[PDB]
Amino acid sequence: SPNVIYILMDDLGYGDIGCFGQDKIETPHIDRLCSEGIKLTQHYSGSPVSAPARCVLMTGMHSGHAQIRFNNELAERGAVNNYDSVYVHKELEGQFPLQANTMTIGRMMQQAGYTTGCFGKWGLGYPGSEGTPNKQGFDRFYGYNCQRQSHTYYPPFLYNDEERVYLSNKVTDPHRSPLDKGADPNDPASYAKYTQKEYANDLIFDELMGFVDANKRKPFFLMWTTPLPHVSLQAPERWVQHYVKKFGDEKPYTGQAGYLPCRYPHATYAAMISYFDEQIGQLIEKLKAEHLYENTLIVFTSDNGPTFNGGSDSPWFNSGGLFNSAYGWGKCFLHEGGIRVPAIITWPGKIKPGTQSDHICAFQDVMPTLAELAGITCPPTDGISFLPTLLGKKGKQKEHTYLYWEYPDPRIGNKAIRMGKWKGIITDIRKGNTQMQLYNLETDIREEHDVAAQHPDIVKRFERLMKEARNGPDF
Ligand SMILES: CC(=O)N[C@@H]1[C@@H](O)[C@@H](O)[C@@H](CO)O[C@@H]1O
Ligand SMILES: [Ca+2]
Repeated sequence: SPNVIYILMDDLGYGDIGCFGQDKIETPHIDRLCSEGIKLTQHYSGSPVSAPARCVLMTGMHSGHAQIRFNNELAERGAVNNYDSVYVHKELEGQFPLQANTMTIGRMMQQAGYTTGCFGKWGLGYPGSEGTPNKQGFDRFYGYNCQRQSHTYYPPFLYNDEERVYLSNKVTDPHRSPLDKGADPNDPASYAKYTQKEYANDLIFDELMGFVDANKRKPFFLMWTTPLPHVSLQAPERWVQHYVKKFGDEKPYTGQAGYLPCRYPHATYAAMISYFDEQIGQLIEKLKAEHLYENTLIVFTSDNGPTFNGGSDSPWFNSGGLFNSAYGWGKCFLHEGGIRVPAIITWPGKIKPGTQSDHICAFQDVMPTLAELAGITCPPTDGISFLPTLLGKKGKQKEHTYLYWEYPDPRIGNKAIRMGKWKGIITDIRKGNTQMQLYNLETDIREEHDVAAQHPDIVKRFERLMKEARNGPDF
């Protein structure tokens, strides 16, 4: 049973990496990883936003059964949105917690004899809660507890396990840091103040690499939950200038769609992904140098589709790849662009290199996949192992009858079914819509031609399957 490294990026689109059709952003180390293993083309998140996606991944329950189904900031605690206040009061930090003793893939691997580590972002329980990573199957955590904290890459503190470590960075509000009055938005010097001393991603990486170095002679399960490339747009000047040379001059971002101003939004978004790409390259080098490469399975994927704010330009990068990526088509929505994420798995000598599988699978499936892989009986799950697909034993690959998603956000409210080529969506539920849109993904991959009235049989079946699939209060 091998080492497992699960690399989860944050708001990385289906088409944001070279091996899924990206033409502008250079991802050589990720493309190399794809060439050395299997490419999954119909792999789905638990959810089109961060916390619930991660909840489905950690717990092997789909969004219709999961504890966390939306980003819940527990605003009743007080000034949770005030960055001065969160710095003073950790009680105000972070998100709705996982319940005590929740079986997670961390906990499951721990009981199998793995040393478990999570490096990057949590988002699944506030500090002091029973939902903290160390109380949810991780021997080791470093990085952001809080999805709001990661809105800046120069935060005043991070977490080493249960403890804050204070950095040399000053406290900032990345939503209330506009340019100085009368500062030229075309002058790069106007953006100098957004760069401080300690880039969180440098520190997260050094801690991940130290964990690998420390457990290099033991079975380890390591989750690299990088906040990249989630806004704000901040990257080392090295990588920004590389893409300023390639793309040329561009319109600056002044903060109109939230998060920090950025002189070069295109160059910086590309810089963020290629910088992380370079870190994966350094990790592969270390695994090879320590003779771990053959005995380590690596997953690379994203928690949801690409975003529409913070100076992102998903359409310009075609971050959806096959899918539309404008507001309504990506992040926050149950369109394919929102819930379908690029996936690579390598395990040198076991997974045939440069192969592809269109097998319909999702984040719930990771729990049973890892259970089969590590040779321990699978806990209760909505998932189905896709290990047979990874090892090219397609004969013994069980199939989901259908997949269900719900995103009960306060404003819009979404449900979706996929059953074969058929994709049903109900959106605007909070406005009292119950009318389903129906797309044939074989003939309409971009979901541009609603044909619900031409298949009332399929709509009725999907309405029934939506009732059967879900737990808890309806919306
Ligand atoms: C669309 C957008 O900006 N989404 C983010 C989301 O990704 C997460 O960071 C959240 C805090 O939990 O804050 C925002 O809602
Ligand atoms: Ca995300």
